[PDB]
Amino acid sequence: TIPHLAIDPFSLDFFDDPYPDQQTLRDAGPVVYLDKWNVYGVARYAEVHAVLNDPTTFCSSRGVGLSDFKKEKPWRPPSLILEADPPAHTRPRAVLSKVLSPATMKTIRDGFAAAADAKVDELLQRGCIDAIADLAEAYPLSVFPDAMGLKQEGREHLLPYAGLVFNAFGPPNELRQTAIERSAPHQAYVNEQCQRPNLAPGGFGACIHAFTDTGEITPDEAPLLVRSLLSAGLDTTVNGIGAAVYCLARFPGELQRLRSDPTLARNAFEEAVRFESPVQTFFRTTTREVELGGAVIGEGEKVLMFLGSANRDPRRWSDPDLYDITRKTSGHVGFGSGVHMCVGQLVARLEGEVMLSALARKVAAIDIDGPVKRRFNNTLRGLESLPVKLTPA
Ligand code: HEM
Ligand SMILES: O=C(O)c1ccc(Oc2ccccc2)cc1
Ligand SMILES: [Cl-]
Repeated sequence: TIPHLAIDPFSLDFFDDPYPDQQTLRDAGPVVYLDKWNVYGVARYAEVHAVLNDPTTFCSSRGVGLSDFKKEKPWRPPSLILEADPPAHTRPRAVLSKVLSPATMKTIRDGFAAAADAKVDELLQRGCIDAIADLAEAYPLSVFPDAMGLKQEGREHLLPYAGLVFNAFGPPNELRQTAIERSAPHQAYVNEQCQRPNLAPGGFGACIHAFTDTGEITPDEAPLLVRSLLSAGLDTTVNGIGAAVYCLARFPGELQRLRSDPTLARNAFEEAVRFESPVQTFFRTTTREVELGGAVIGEGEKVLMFLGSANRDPRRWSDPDLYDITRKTSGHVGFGSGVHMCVGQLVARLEGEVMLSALARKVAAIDIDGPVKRRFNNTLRGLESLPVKLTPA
């Protein structure tokens, strides 16, 4: 009843060009079985959205990676929000929701926007830059660690730790084993900065500890929630911003439209998240026998969702393979959907908007002038290097 495919969604050939195999997965049926890893797969928008919005049947407490927390030990203490189900998820979710709230965005926007304009002005003085190292990575590093209230010492551990986290959502392949092997120094740094004394006042981390008074979280829960922001809020935005610049470099017509109306900056970034969703796949675990698209899935089974595929499903999107900054992107799953939908999505959109805004107002052309190198990760999609020439407006 369920088609069995040998496609390995965690192979380098899949990372290099996943779109053909993703059509193969979508067109094989609403639910496939991946013999490579003994997990169910759903690649269409309909089933991806259904799974995300049924948290009771497709839980997150048994891990959102391949590993089933009920069968193996998590490589680190489980996240109190990402790897938890309602009701345990509810109160930690509400705290991070308030820490990263609309009101909070107003306190940091000016500094985030100024930092983005300064970076673009700096990059235009150099002309030929690497849109990843010098922009996609440089800008988020200049605003997010400071917004967290982190000290200057040891920030080099942040990106290695984030890449570890997302590699660990994948199967026990080379990418995962190597990341966990080299991980000890990054865990020590991250865990230490999660302690209240090490977080500068007024920052995201200090605000998390400040919510230990309300009865929503206890003091011993705050460090892990700071750990959540250091795990989820840097590497994702880096790939998101890189994807946006990548799209603008490949679709010059859309850059010209963005220039003519910089107020499209926010939707241009949202479209980039749909087009090259930074998080390509993650898992749920069934808590019971469930019928999904005509297929019966047993209890305790891992279900792999193809978020990027769902964002290019022609059953849902018109011209899904076109980057369109005026597209109505509402409904894309680049940030997830349901109770776990990225609680830091307002920070991500703020960084992306103000950066694309700076580009829209200051840059006339973005031309690739060097070898493009991809960055391989079990669950993240992004570039290693994007050599571009920036022409001032
Ligand atoms: C382009 C940027 C980003 C993308 C594409 C992204 C993607 C996602 C996705 C798809 C989920 C859902 C995971 C699931 O349902 O299992 C998620 C959850 C989450 N994200 Fe993001 N994210 C981004 C930026 C950020 C930022 C900036 C932060 C913090 C500052 C953050 C923190 C979190 C947290 C804490 C969760 C867990 C929410 C929960 O489990 O209730 N993310 N993210
Ligand atoms: O440590 C945490 O709580 C945490 C939360 C969210 C993260 O981003 C993801 C993870 C899986 C799938 C999509 C986004 C990563 C870590
Ligand atoms: Cl850790």
